[PDB]
Amino acid sequence: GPTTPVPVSGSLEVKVNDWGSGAEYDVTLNLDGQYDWTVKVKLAPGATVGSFWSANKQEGNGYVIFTPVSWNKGPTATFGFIVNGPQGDKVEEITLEINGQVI
Repeated sequence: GPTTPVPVSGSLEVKVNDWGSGAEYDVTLNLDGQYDWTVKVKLAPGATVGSFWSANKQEGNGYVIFTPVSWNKGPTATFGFIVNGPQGDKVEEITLEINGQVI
């Protein structure tokens, strides 16, 4: 992988399960308090988020963003999103950015 920055305020564990028609992308975040954690996820060449939860999903044209809903902003917030496109990989990459802080 290319040069990746290191997190310095929070934790994040992502999981993924692809079934062809779509792919799952869990994102468990761990914070020591109430921080606005926005997870940006670039989608594959023609991929788009279809199902997500525990976080507000956004769409940056080919990507998507996840933020703490009304109860997922405390010191821990786990959310997930499912993209739809080609079979195998449907998300360019998943980066974590809390109100500007990359984690």
